[PDB]
Amino acid sequence: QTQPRQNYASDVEAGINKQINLELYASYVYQSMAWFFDRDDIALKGFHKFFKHQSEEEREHAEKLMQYQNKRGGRIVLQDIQKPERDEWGTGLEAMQVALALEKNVNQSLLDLHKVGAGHDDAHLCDFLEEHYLEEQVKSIKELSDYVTNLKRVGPGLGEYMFDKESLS
Amino acid sequence: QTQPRQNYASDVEAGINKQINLELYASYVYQSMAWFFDRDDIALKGFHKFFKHQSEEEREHAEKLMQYQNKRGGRIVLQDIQKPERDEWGTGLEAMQVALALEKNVNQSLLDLHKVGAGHDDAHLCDFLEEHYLEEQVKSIKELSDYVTNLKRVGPGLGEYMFDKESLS
Amino acid sequence: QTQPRQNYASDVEAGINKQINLELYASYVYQSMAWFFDRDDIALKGFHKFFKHQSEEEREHAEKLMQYQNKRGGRIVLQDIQKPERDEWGTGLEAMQVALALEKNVNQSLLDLHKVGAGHDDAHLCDFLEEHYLEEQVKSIKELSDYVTNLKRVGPGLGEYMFDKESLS
Amino acid sequence: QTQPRQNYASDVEAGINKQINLELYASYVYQSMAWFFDRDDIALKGFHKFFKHQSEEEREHAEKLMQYQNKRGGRIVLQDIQKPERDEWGTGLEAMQVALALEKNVNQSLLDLHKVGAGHDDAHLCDFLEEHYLEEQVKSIKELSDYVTNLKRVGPGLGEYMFDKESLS
Ligand SMILES: [Cl-]
Ligand SMILES: [Cl-]
Ligand SMILES: [Cl-]
Ligand SMILES: [Cl-]
Ligand SMILES: [Zn+2]
Ligand SMILES: [Zn+2]
Ligand SMILES: [Zn+2]
Ligand SMILES: [Zn+2]
Ligand SMILES: [Zn+2]
Ligand SMILES: [Zn+2]
Ligand SMILES: [Zn+2]
Ligand SMILES: [Zn+2]
Ligand SMILES: [Zn+2]
Ligand SMILES: [Zn+2]
Ligand SMILES: [Zn+2]
Ligand SMILES: [Zn+2]
Ligand SMILES: [Zn+2]
Ligand SMILES: [Zn+2]
Ligand SMILES: [Zn+2]
Ligand SMILES: [Zn+2]
Ligand SMILES: [Zn+2]
Ligand SMILES: [Zn+2]
Ligand SMILES: [Zn+2]
Ligand SMILES: [Zn+2]
Ligand SMILES: [Zn+2]
Ligand SMILES: [Zn+2]
Ligand SMILES: [Zn+2]
Ligand SMILES: [Zn+2]
Ligand SMILES: [Zn+2]
Ligand SMILES: [Zn+2]
Ligand SMILES: [Zn+2]
Ligand SMILES: [Zn+2]
Ligand SMILES: [Zn+2]
Ligand SMILES: [Zn+2]
Ligand SMILES: [Zn+2]
Ligand SMILES: [Zn+2]
Ligand SMILES: [Zn+2]
Ligand SMILES: [Zn+2]
Ligand SMILES: [Zn+2]
Ligand SMILES: [Zn+2]
Ligand SMILES: [Zn+2]
Ligand SMILES: [Zn+2]
Ligand SMILES: [Zn+2]
Ligand SMILES: [Zn+2]
Ligand SMILES: [Zn+2]
Ligand SMILES: [Zn+2]
Ligand SMILES: [Zn+2]
Ligand SMILES: [Zn+2]
Ligand SMILES: [Zn+2]
Repeated sequence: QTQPRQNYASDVEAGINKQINLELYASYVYQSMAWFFDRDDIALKGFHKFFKHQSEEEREHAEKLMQYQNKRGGRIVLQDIQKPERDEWGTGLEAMQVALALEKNVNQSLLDLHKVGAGHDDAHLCDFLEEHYLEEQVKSIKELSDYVTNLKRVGPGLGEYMFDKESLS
Repeated sequence: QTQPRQNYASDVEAGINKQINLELYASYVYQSMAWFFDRDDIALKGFHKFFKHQSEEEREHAEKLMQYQNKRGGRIVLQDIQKPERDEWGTGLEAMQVALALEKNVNQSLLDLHKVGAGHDDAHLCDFLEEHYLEEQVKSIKELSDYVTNLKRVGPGLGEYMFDKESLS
Repeated sequence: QTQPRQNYASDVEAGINKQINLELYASYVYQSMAWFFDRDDIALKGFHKFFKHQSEEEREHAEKLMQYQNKRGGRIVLQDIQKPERDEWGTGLEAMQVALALEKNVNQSLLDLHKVGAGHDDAHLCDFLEEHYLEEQVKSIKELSDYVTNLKRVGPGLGEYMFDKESLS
Repeated sequence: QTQPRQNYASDVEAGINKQINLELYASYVYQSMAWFFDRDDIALKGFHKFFKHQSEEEREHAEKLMQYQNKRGGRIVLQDIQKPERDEWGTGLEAMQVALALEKNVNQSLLDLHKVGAGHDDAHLCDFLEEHYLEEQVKSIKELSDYVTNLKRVGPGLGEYMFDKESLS
């Protein structure tokens, strides 16, 4: 076994590699959304900047899992990053709804990983997810939920424009 | 009688205890409203912050009456703080209308207390209410009246959103 | 279900509402104690300030649970805040003994909630209690235990006076 | 009548002159107490400084009434300042008890004056007493009550010494 390895189950190591790919995928989805909102026929800079930031964060989430894998003595095994489901993401409301669904899918993956680790008494994995992932996910889901509500409140047209200016700067 | 007591009628002492409970109740109503506007399906941060501030102020009003009771040699007798009438508070307009009605009820209580004290020539009580309560109430009622008018002016939807951004930050 | 809700059991949501009321109750007990020590015939300013601070903290604990409920997509349901058991709290020693017993009761409630969440694999709830509540409770219980010991050490009269000056400023 | 005089009853003018003498008397009592605590066989510097400050305040109270009399167009008529009842004032506790009784006597005089003015609709007198005298009296009475309680708590000897050091610096 590798020099560091201790109390690190093979299925947790595999779950870390799975989560790495999922975070990279989420980064790619948000990158697609960011540049969609930079199109001349969409042209919402606040949405552009919001999803650019979300993409950067997801890449950070992936890198922190790469670091984690090596710290525990696991081995990083990368997979293809699939292209997103769509090339175009609709209105600001529709993109926020996609983001919310994506974040709940990532959250379920993280909770599943936590449960695998708990079955193996992997308290270090537990701590890592609690300190860096689970509350970050809940905060992201609540933020996006709030945005969906307000994009419904303001409506299309001038409403979407003002939300981009006032809620997303 | 207690060491400080002088020119302090029993019914004024009782009225101070009644007002303490009413201020604590008002604090609790505003706390309920504040966190209602933090719900993911309501999501108006300016309303949230406004009612959070109003709740904190009411708690201050109650504590200042607790201090007053002891300064005069009365004795604080606390009662239960009843839960608010509702769990959910409707639109921004509807919540402001509830707040306005609440503040006029608190004002009537304070004016009633002033009248009790005046009948007993309790100039210190008079001063305390004039310096700390009566103009504060009138200012609160005028502010909320102005907000009700403007929430009617702007209308639902984008209007409520913009009022939250521009009048309540 | 609400937009955010994920891995959030109904009995955890209910337990959060129960804890909200308990924290508000504790706040009210400490507020009663604070103003008791401001009475002219008690007149211990350090005890007054200590319990004032404890009351403010408990209100913070309650608000953080209100925020938590909304972040998870639960719904806040407020109950009456019962008046404390007593109007008068005895010596400094006796009040500290009441506070210690109260904090151990709040701690047991929090540990019970942790156990409910653990049965539902609610790692986010676990994290929230570990980060914000459980060590805060242990620290509070140890502090109050230390104060009880020292109030017994110094004795009544000048001892209580000096403890108020030197341990509570 | 004098150039300023308006809505100023003769019995209010006389009551102002009476209050002037009472404030000067209180100043003299506190001056006697201050220098008693500077005696080599008493030697409590905190009590000395406390009563020195109280004497200075009372002189300020008298001067503000002298100014008031002239502002309303009344005429100041000074009377003898009687020597205090005692040359020696006993323990710290006993002096604080004398001070408390004195302040309640001054308060009753002020409340009597307020009542005279109210019968004459003298709102300016009312305001003057509310702004400068009545709450100042209540605060003084509460402070002295608190000190009496604590001087009983600490007891004679080392207790009195420590109260002088810790409560009166
Ligand atoms: Cl675990
Ligand atoms: Cl009046
Ligand atoms: Cl757990
Ligand atoms: Cl009047
Ligand atoms: Zn396994
Ligand atoms: Zn850009
Ligand atoms: Zn962010
Ligand atoms: Zn993050
Ligand atoms: Zn992520
Ligand atoms: Zn492919
Ligand atoms: Zn994410
Ligand atoms: Zn753990
Ligand atoms: Zn865990
Ligand atoms: Zn870390
Ligand atoms: Zn703008
Ligand atoms: Zn009456
Ligand atoms: Zn807030
Ligand atoms: Zn305000
Ligand atoms: Zn106020
Ligand atoms: Zn109020
Ligand atoms: Zn009830
Ligand atoms: Zn109010
Ligand atoms: Zn008045
Ligand atoms: Zn009045
Ligand atoms: Zn005041
Ligand atoms: Zn704007
Ligand atoms: Zn359960
Ligand atoms: Zn205080
Ligand atoms: Zn503390
Ligand atoms: Zn705390
Ligand atoms: Zn607490
Ligand atoms: Zn009850
Ligand atoms: Zn506590
Ligand atoms: Zn945990
Ligand atoms: Zn746990
Ligand atoms: Zn943890
Ligand atoms: Zn936190
Ligand atoms: Zn000391
Ligand atoms: Zn008259
Ligand atoms: Zn001196
Ligand atoms: Zn002073
Ligand atoms: Zn003064
Ligand atoms: Zn005076
Ligand atoms: Zn004489
Ligand atoms: Zn005085
Ligand atoms: Zn007046
Ligand atoms: Zn008056
Ligand atoms: Zn003035
Ligand atoms: Zn010392």
